[PDB]
Amino acid sequence: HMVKKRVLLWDYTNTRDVKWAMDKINFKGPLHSCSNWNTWYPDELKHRLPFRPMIHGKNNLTGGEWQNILKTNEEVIHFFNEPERAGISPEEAAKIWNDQVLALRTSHHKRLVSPSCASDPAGIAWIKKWMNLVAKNPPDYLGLHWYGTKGDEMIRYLESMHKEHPHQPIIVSEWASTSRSYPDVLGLTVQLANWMDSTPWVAEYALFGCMRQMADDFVSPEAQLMNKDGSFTDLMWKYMSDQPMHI
Ligand SMILES: OC[C@H]1O[C@@H](O[C@@H]2[C@@H](O)[C@H](O[C@@H]3[C@@H](O)[C@H](O)O[C@H](CO)[C@H]3O)O[C@H](CO)[C@H]2O)[C@H](O)[C@@H](O)[C@@H]1O
Ligand SMILES: OC[C@H]1O[C@@H](O[C@@H]2[C@@H](O)[C@H](O)O[C@H](CO)[C@H]2O)[C@H](O)[C@@H](O)[C@@H]1O
Repeated sequence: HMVKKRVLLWDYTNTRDVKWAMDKINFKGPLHSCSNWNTWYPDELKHRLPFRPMIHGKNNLTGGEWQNILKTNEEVIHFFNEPERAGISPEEAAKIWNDQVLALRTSHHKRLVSPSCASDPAGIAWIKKWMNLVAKNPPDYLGLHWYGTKGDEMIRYLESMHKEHPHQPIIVSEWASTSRSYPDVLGLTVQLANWMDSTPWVAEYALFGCMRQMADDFVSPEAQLMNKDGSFTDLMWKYMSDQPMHI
């Protein structure tokens, strides 16, 4: 049976500039859901996959941003994106969770993803502290990011975080190879897709790079899932079409 755990990360620049690109997505392959780092829904999706709204940061707790979260028909909602790098302490995020976000479960019966921190000591320590602070009202999923060049190290990290936090499944809300060598990008992507596909405690995983411009200097141009014209790279085709993935 077709294993369907792959998330379509749909950056708002796609919605802003190249809506039409969504209609070129393959929906008959292992794509299973969609997120866009925002509270609001990408209309061009036309409900062809479940959407996970995100409470990205403190700017998304009030006004029309919070109204989008309160009114959504979608089942799963992400909390803060890399809060350890936006000056949000574990204690401050635990308070906002109890006072405001938890109601989305107790009252609106949504499932909640923990904040997704970076795979560095600062991030590992942040999520360790926050999960302890809200242990009496834990999240439904543990949200993880991972960027690097060695697939064996991402596997060891997921296995490591699953042992440290064994009470819920893991969502990899962002991951990618940062290698500038395309064979090493393709090799890691294929390895981790197939490994996570056959690992029950990984609910879903979200490959980064489906946008026209480079996000920053950190991510690899060889790992891009969209060309500058808005067409899809061969890596994107394989991601959304092939199960198992192959090089
Ligand atoms: O700051 C730029 C960029 O950083 C991203 O986080 C990275 C981590 O992905 C990276 O992870 C390392 C792995 O690549 C490596 O294989 O293993 C080590 C541990 O042995 C990991 O730490 O670590 C660096 C810190 O040196 C982080 O910068 C963020 O997710 C991203 O948002 C940001 O753009
Ligand atoms: O096989 C998993 C690992 O793949 C590595 O890339 C390989 C390259 O080093 C080599 O040159 O080519 C093969 C395919 O011909 C690649 O698979 C990645 O660099 C690793 O991160 C990954 O774990």
